[PDB]
Amino acid sequence: IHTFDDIPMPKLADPLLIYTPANEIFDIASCSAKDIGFAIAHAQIPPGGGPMPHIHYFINEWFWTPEGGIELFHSTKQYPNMDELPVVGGAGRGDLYSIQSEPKQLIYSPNHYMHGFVNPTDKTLPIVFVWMRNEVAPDFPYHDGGMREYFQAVGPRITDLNNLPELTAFASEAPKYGINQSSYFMEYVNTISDKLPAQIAKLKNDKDLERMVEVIEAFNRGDKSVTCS
Amino acid sequence: IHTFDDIPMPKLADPLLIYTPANEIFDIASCSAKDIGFAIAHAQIPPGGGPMPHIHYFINEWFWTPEGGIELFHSTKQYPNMDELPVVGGAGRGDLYSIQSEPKQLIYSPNHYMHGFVNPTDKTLPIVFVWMRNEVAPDFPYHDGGMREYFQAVGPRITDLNNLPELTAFASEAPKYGINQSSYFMEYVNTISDKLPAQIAKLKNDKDLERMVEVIEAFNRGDKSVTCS
Ligand SMILES: [Cu+2]
Ligand SMILES: [Cu+2]
Ligand code: NA
Ligand code: NA
Repeated sequence: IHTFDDIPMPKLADPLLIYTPANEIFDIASCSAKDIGFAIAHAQIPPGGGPMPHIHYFINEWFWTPEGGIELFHSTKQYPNMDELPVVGGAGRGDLYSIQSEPKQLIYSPNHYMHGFVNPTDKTLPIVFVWMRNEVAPDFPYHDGGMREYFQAVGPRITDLNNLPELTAFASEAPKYGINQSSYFMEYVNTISDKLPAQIAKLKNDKDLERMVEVIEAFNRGDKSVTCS
Repeated sequence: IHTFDDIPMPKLADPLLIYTPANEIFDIASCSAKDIGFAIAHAQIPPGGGPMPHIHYFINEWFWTPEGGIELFHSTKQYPNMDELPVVGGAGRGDLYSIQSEPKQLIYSPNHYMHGFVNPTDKTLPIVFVWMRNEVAPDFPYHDGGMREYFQAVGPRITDLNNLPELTAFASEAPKYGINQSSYFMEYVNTISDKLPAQIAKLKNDKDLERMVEVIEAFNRGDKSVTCS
């Protein structure tokens, strides 16, 4: 299995912490360098937490599970046409394959794959996910993938992690960000199989991740040629 | 496939209509006759609605889908030991098989099977489910399976279907009723397969259903030897 040693978090003067109705905590940063734009969430995922199946059109994504435990779901089919939803009423629901993550495992998921994750354990677990802006849709406004704007719609800001705020979108807002997001687990899903296709297993893009880590570390060193916010 | 012509609803002077956070509407009645105790819900299930996977210990259940459409999930494994939850932390999650229901299809699910259902379509659909009290646990207080008491905990009463009430348990209350109820879809689930095992397909108990329909119809005729409430 593929592992990665560390994905650091950009340290912002005022972090963006988002709390969701699923009681997840997202610590989010957006960064840019001359050649690259991305966003990163360092997340705490309670039992049952995690995103329902969804498909990205404007970013490629990495998931990194420092303690394993998190179960990810991933298709072998790609869904290159955002206008064709994988639902009963239209194109058809898809088949997903589960991944039981291991400590420091790195899961790369390119655009157009259907994926999600859940914490199926009885204890809260960490996960990091990284969105790198791809080459699609020059008119899309968010050069980092829009992670900060997207998540601001799905729950309140945490001004105190010691005193969490009350709760009141995850699905309905999504297409504005080039995401087809399901609102219930079985909306886009025909089957779930625990037999992992080798082709999913092999997906990797360490090169771009290493570049984003360089940017993050440069930012944290005070380097003014990159920015995170 | 197995069908049934009609399962009538007992007409109560004051119906118990329950509204849930999933926006489902349950019209519930409890009945008894000398030989039998049961409860019945005539339900309206919006898109994405339906119960997450669960297992019963004190009732046997029937599902009847007048218009089809509803997708049901069902195990081949039975889970006879209520103390052993089918979770990551303990016994292990289970395999479920999907059923794409047809108009008037009758699905019989004995105690100890894991099951659930969802509306995967874009339109609200009807479903009827019937709980018949089994022979287990003489000290269990609810001679009809406790459907009315159980559902009263999961959402408010509808005093006007034209003006639905605001919303605020489905999982946490369940064991009091001999139900192990999952709070998220993948909590008890390892796989979902769309290849239906013949053994599930063959489950039936028309005899007991016919008896409950007799009771319901007798009640609706004014017959005082049976009661519904
Ligand atoms: Cu994603
Ligand atoms: Cu049930
Ligand atoms: Na690409
Ligand atoms: Na039995």
